[PDB]
Amino acid sequence: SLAPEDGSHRPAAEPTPPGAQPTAPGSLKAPDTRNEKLNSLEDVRKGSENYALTTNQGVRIADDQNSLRAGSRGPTLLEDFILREKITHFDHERIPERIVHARGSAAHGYFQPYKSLSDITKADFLSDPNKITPVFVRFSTVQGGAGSADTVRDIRGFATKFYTEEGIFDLVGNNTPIFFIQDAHKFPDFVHAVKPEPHWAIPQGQSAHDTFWDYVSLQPETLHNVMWAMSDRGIPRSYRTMEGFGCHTFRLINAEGKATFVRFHWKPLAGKASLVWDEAQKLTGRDPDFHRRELWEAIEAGDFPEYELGFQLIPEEDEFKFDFDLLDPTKLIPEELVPVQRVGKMVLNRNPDNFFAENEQAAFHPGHIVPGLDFTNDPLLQGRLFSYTDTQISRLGGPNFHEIPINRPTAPYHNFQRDGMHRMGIDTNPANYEPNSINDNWPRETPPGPKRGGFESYQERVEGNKVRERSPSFGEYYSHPRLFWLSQTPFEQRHIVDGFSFELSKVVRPYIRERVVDQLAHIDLTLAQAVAKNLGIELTDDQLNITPPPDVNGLKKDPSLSLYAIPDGDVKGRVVAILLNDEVRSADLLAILKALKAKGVHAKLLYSRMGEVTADDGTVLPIAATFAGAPSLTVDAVIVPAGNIADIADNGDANYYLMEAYKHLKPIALAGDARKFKATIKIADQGEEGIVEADSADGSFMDELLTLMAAHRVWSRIPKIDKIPA
Amino acid sequence: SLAPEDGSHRPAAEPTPPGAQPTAPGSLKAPDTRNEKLNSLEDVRKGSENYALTTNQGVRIADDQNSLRAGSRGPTLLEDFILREKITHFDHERIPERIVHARGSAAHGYFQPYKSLSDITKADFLSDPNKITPVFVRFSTVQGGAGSADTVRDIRGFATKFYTEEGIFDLVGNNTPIFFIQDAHKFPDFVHAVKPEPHWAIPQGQSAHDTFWDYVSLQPETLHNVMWAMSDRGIPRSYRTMEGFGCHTFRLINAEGKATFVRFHWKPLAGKASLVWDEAQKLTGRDPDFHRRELWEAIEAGDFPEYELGFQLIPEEDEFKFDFDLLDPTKLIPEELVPVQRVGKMVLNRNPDNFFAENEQAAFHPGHIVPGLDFTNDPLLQGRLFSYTDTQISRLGGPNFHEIPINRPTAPYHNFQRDGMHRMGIDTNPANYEPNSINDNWPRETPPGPKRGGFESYQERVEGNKVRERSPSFGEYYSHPRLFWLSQTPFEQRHIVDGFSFELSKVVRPYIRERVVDQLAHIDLTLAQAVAKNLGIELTDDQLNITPPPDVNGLKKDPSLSLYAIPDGDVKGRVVAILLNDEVRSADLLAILKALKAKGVHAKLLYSRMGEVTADDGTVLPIAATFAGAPSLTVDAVIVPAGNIADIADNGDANYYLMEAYKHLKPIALAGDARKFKATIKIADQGEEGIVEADSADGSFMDELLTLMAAHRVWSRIPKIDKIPA
Ligand code: HDE
Ligand code: HDD
Ligand SMILES: [S]
Ligand SMILES: [S]
Repeated sequence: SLAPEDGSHRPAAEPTPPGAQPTAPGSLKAPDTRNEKLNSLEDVRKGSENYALTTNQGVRIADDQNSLRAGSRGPTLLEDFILREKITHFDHERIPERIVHARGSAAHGYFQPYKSLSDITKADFLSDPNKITPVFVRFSTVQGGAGSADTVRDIRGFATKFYTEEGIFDLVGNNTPIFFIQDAHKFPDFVHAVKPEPHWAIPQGQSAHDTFWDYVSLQPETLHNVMWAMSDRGIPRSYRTMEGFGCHTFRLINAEGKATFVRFHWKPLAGKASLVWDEAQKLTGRDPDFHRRELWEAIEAGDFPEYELGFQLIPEEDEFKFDFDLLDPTKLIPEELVPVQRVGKMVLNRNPDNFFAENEQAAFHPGHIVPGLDFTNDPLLQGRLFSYTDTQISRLGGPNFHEIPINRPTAPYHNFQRDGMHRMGIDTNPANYEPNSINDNWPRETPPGPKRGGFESYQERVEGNKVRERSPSFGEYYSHPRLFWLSQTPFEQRHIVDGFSFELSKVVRPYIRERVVDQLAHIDLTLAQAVAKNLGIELTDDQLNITPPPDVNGLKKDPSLSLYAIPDGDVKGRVVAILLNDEVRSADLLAILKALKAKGVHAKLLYSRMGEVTADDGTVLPIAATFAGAPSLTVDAVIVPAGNIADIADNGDANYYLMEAYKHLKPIALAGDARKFKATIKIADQGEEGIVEADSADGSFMDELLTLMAAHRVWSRIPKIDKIPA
Repeated sequence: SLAPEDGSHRPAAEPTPPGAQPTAPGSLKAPDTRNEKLNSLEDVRKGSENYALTTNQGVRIADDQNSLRAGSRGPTLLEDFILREKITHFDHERIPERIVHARGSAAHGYFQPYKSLSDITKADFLSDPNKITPVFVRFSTVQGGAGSADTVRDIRGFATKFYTEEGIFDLVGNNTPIFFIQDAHKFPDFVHAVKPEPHWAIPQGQSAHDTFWDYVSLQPETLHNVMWAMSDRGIPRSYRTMEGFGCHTFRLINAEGKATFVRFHWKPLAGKASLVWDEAQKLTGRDPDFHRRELWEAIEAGDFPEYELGFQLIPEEDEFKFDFDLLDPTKLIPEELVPVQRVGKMVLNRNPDNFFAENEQAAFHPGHIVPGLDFTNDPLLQGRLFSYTDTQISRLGGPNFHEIPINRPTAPYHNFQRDGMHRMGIDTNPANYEPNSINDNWPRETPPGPKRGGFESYQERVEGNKVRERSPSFGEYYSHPRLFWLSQTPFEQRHIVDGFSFELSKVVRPYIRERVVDQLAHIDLTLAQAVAKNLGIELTDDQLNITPPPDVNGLKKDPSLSLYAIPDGDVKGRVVAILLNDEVRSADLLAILKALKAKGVHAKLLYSRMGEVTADDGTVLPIAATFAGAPSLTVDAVIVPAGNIADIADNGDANYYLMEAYKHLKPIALAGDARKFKATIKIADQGEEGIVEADSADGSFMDELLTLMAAHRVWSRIPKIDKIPA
């Protein structure tokens, strides 16, 4: 017995806030959280307590600390099969990572529609508000490896596996509504351009390098999704606080056979929120697992990630009524033109047990649709349909990847396919072909119908010659970039300018920088000039006179394109650093902690060492982490209570904590003599917006602080930080 | 879509300083640099200029921008074989990464011995000072994935493939002289404990988590290599500035059959140098590719990484003469007891062409020895011999991995092995077995002998029973940790204390921290007290009374264990940041660059935007990067020349740049009015050791700066950095 006698090795099986307990496998942390999929995995879950240590063949091991050798200092013997089985399994642990979205964090949960959508789709999962569909969702970056950092600037993946009663449906989306390229044939060119360059395999998790911006400069179709990636969209605060999109027009098909064009949306019920660049980049160093960690701990805390599924619906007759092509995945559909209809709610409420088995091996693919859904001729979507089945053959070792437990349907599956590597199912059918008489032709085809029918494609009219040709309707590249630009707040525009500037600064060949600046001048002159000024480049008279592209169907902005123009803040699940001193005013801390708790805001108590400190009244205060151990990057706001401030007034890390939080536009609250830190961050005596200060933490001090957190960051501070040495 | 007329897309094929040109594949950068191995790869190097784009089948492609579809807005057709090949190759690009050392950076070079070693070994590559052996070296971290960051705290790998005339020899070593564990059977337990924890796959690139410290607290044999990891050895400045070691006792065998025990060493000719932790950690976010990049740019610049191979030699009769067991890989052999004998020099002078094909697919394995070398019964080495061949079967796809070009011997290979996946060699031999008469028994066995003989194992006597039992002589765990601790300088010791304190503070279960502090009390009470204090732990009376372990054969310390105790600085290849203003004093910059050039020290010119600035005399100065884009983390020292200092005096980034450099102990030099920045880092008028200052940058000023750089960091400044908020 190596566990501590007090049982402190084992986390409580109850919701607990981030940092309060060690983290654990989902089925141990929350054994009573269940759904049909999670229950169906029971046949393969393997425990441990009270069991003997064995080989994989079931043979009990006596000494798992030594190899068999001739003499205790002699050579290891080949007959040591215990050693070789153990080292063999280790030697073969790794499987190929995903070609893109290799870095990803996943969780189990459930989806339910608000009402039956039978008038527009026969999809069973959307037929009944009392129908609950288990889901497994993986969120991801795009460029970096499985061991790359979370808070890079990149697009994010948002993939949802719906285990429906009529088959698996995978909605394989991203956190922006468009993609960089129009035709799947170019996907290896684009991906190779953004990925580490092939001579030296640099840079990881970054588009800030020559080949990416070379490609963009030569391929103006890319500029729309580039605008999104250069915006704070590219650096989300949390997977809980980004939007999701299904990227293409698909179709819904109802029982009567009518097709409706649809684009899919996920609205984050925790609101939209992003980091700022210096913070996100520094955070890849201080905690490269910050989003994986945050997702896991939100679920352990009961702050379940929730998202509302929404559809933009376009009648077949209106296919051609927009300035842009509905099939062009570089174009978005503005919500001012086509609103998002709410459809239902997804809640992610349990972590996996084993990350490799459930996360790394999960396979999502947008061809996995069900009756009630269908594709369109979007030529990026079209090529995706080939890729996501093909790539599993090496990634997951063969064509039986649907038998890997996470991937299995909960719906019945029966057919005449046989064999392949790793075959698990033992087929008893006398027949392995159809038509057959020897098993009365079972399993049998099923006519399409209103429910439980076989899949039949919508009979879309095709007409044209066999051509490798881009549609002329796809040949417009600047108006959507411009619509996005004009829809952002002035601070968001500034962050976009700074994103392009920083990235182009890492492009070693200056002519590539110049060429990208020329493209910017085709989108918006102000944008182009500000990026130019940062790069020491002067626009030509010609560039200064490029006429801007047309409005999009008469729109000069659409505020739904902004993260922040329409407030949607939610403080629950956010976190506040509390900077302790060795004699804290206990009445301040009582008022602070209870106000945070009442709003579901977490706290972490920090100090200059671990262990404990004692408050003015003798309360013992446990310390979560040191100032350097848990940097302001990791929190949403900072509170300093009154007390013996002289203890930390000259601590460089304490001061730097405030300067860093200040620079990144985070709310900061100072009570009593903690106001002496005003000098550190240069705050006027009479105060400033975004700094909460009072004689004590009572009265309106916590409300004012929470009000600031609800608006996420203090954008008004931007001109003040410019000159801060931090 | 083409190259600029001015040819600026293409790097000069001549040595150039870091940042002066885009980096490039080795064979294009340095086409005249050759060795026998580099030439033998010419069969598979593929160019590109003037060639038509084709499928893999050699069919020319007319339109690589589009999928074949029925109409230009129609569905993609299954007959588009050009799309499917392209997409299929892309879908299957990734192979499994290495179970450990997945993150690594490699280059080509050559080795030659200083003198014939035929008195001690018949190994052909050590037989003649004029026989040059091509090498391919890969440097690595251990825990993180192939997309994890370089400047983590971790052991580093240092693996060298020697392409000798008598076969491949791989010396597969690390940058510390021991390992954490004694028996290979435990390798998967230790590696699982240090790797990201299985439920949530956190943390990447870090031992700072509960399972690693749990295993260490329970397995005191690990404490020696833990001490090394917690010291600054865990965070090297560069692969060029760390030591390498072979980890085990091997044997040299001479022509007469005499066995000598040997331990291998690599001495960095650029000297020993490491980062400090705050710098290392922050640099994983600012440039997760820093070591990869620095290695590549050093080779492009002509600062070729050079290492001296060295042997510790122990005669056979001396096997039992120390107070530790020679075969125990948790024990080092102190150089005070057994000196390193210099054996020869290795020079890395060319980068690869394609990182995947040459670096990622390279296979190194310490069982790849040649006649003149042999093994010992080290029980860690014994089990490694199984693993490095086994793991290739999944990683490199089968038993023909030696036919992957980078892995091929330059020596002849012929044998009776046939088939396997992706078999390249087409054997014409009528026989595939021996003995055979049908091919007169060729290829034939070769008796052993002085040179060009067949491999025969040294006939070591084996006497003992078949046991799984650790040798009693291995059961001592504290004396080597202690010898290491006592050999460090006071600042090195502080950094070790801080490493343990930082790491344990991230262990969530407090009993684990306590158990580790109890282990530390068995090594040294001062160390144990200093860590305890940071964790808020008080040692018990019993802990205070633990008898320190014995000296190691009479040694109180061995200065060769310290990175810094004996000066060995080499500034060539180091880099300085020069912070520009909009009217640089050209006379200062002239003297600065001239002095740096004389010692082979590089410069990067930084400013608040990109583009150019013009000096006082009209000289146009291109800007390498902004203050934010290339932070003081990435350089060895900072110089601020005179001129229009008002331009940058109030720039927050310029000020921070000096605060960060100062905090990280780097030399700083300030000329003329740049002395105004003294106020940001609180230097008194009198000056301070480590800050160079004068009216202008002259002979004296640059000599002083260069002397400081030869000492790497300004350790005396440590007392003054607590206070700086940076
Ligand atoms: C709409 C959201 C989106 C878009 C437009 C694309 N990806 Fe994705 N992708 C693969 C291929 C592929 C192609 C051929 C295209 C356009 C032609 C896209 N992508 C764009 C893949 C290589 O087959 C992929 C890698 C492993 C795998 O199973 O499939 C793949 C991954 C991927 C994910 C991750 C799913 C997961 O396992 O977590 C996501 C969210 C996307 N793509 C979205 C996506
Ligand atoms: C019995 C298991 C085992 C043990 C005990 C060790 N190794 Fe190992 N090592 C492996 C099993 C392994 C491996 C699993 O076989 C790897 C990764 C896959 C590879 O080809 O080999 C590897 C890779 C690997 C590499 C990377 C080579 C490259 O660049 O490709 C290095 C430098 C080392 N090891 C160094 C060491 C040192 C200094 C050890 C202490 C003596 C050591 N290994 C013990
Ligand atoms: S998309
Ligand atoms: S080792």
